[PDB]
Amino acid sequence: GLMQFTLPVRLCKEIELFHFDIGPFENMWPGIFVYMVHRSCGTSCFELEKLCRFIMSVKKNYRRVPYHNWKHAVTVAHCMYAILQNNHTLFTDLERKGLLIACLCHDLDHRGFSNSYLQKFDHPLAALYSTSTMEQHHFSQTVSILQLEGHNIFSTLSSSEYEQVLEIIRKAIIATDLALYFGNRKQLEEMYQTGSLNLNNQSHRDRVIGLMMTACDLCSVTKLWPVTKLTANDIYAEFWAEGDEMKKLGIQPIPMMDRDKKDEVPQGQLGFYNAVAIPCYTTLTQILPPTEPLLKACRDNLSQWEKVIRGEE
Ligand SMILES: O=C(Nc1ccn2nc(-c3ccccc3)nc2c1)c1cc(Cl)nc(NC2CC2)c1
Ligand SMILES: [Mg+2]
Ligand SMILES: [Zn+2]
Repeated sequence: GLMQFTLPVRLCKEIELFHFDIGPFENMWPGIFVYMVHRSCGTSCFELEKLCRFIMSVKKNYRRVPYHNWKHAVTVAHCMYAILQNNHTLFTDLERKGLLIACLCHDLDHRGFSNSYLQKFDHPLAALYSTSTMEQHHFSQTVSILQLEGHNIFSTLSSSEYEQVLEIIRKAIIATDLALYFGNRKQLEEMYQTGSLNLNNQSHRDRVIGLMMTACDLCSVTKLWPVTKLTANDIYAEFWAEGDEMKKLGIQPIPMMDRDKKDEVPQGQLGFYNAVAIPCYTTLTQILPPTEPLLKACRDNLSQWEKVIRGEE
């Protein structure tokens, strides 16, 4: 009860910033997550013993893939932590509990392959879940781990509070399906601009949490340039492996996933910043002004990719 997690001074200060990098010491990531839960939620939100057992079972159920791994889980949870800490009064007690857990769990048991690849491969998960294939799997893995003995971090919640938090987690994880992001953001844009956005409307909160989930999930593009640049290598290592597997099925992959088209990566990153990233952090900044640093960092990185094209690096 009186046992606080504390970080070294540089981490204690920089963990509060949006652009924080959790570092290469894997053994410190559990403690970093617990630190964030304790400051974001409270030392009373979760039984430390159950939380620690939950975190380590979640770690175990992330795979050794180049990008969609345990480091991505904690990175996305830290971005959520930064959003929640900069928007103290906007979120309920259940939302703060659910969302850090949702982020830690959002890519559970990811194989490094897109929903498209599972569908073209005819993977069993594609017959079980026709849309948002991997995201419904991630939620399924989350419920499975929550039901392991001594793993129920929500056991002190009432029957209906428990159902509400698992519903927050489900919607939050489904929302990380980038196919659903485009329509979610357009609706939020219209709602904010016609002035109809209402944070007491549950369907409206859902949409806003969805966009936060997209923002945290994409947060590699909101880091300092050396982090963003080196993370891109991991992202494309997965894409190119999927491109290879598409070629094994007798299907020319999209250029994004073709390792023969590495030269077109800088222009491909521009498209992504302009079509996905900037629009995402812009609408997020309109709804939640204190998330402006994410939009600023994203714009800085767009400018760095422009410099790559111009041969200035
Ligand atoms: O970089 C990312 N996305 C993109 C999107 C479109 N294109 N198009 C190209 C391209 C087009 C022509 C020639 C060469 C390359 N490259 C990309 C990269 C990215 C970043 C983060 Cl942070 N997350 C995710 N997440 C999803 C994986 C689930 C994805
Ligand atoms: Mg995912
Ligand atoms: Zn993710």
